[PDB]
Amino acid sequence: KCPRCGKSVYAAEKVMGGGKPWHKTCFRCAICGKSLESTNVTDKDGELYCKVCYAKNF
Ligand SMILES: [Zn+2]
Ligand SMILES: [Zn+2]
Repeated sequence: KCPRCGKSVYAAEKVMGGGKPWHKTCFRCAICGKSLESTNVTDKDGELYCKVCYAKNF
């Protein structure tokens, strides 16, 4: 499930952040509001962050 929306996601939009399919829209980081193209995923405490914003913040 997409823990941001609370909505179950499956193979169609299944982009696995934290071992679970998120919405590709929410396969993002909420810092910038940027959706990530399938990859570019970095998990931090259950929250998804862009590899770009990761390099900026961390
Ligand atoms: Zn979502
Ligand atoms: Zn971001």
